[PDB]
Amino acid sequence: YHEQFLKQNPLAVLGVLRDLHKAAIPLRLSWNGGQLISKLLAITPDKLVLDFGSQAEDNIAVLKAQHITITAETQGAKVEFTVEQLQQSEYLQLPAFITVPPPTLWFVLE
Repeated sequence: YHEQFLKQNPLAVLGVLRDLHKAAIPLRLSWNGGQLISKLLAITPDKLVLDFGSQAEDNIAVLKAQHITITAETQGAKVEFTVEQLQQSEYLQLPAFITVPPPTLWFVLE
């Protein structure tokens, strides 16, 4: 993507994630081997909580992947960032992924 759409400092990155959480649009988690549909359930300055996919084998694959690309788009605007690790946690009595904010984020307003 054009470098125009790059968010680099942690305040700007978190600001986009806050908007993404409130918009509550679907996310796509992609790794070397597959993809699944998720959602940003919760956000703090230190953590992201992501919904499990519907297929258990996808969630297991995503828990051992070493890089995960997260995408979300609506009305011509796309969010894209990569995290290095997801772990399994709990949220509202269901399993969930936990990760941490990326150091950079793409907010592509093409």
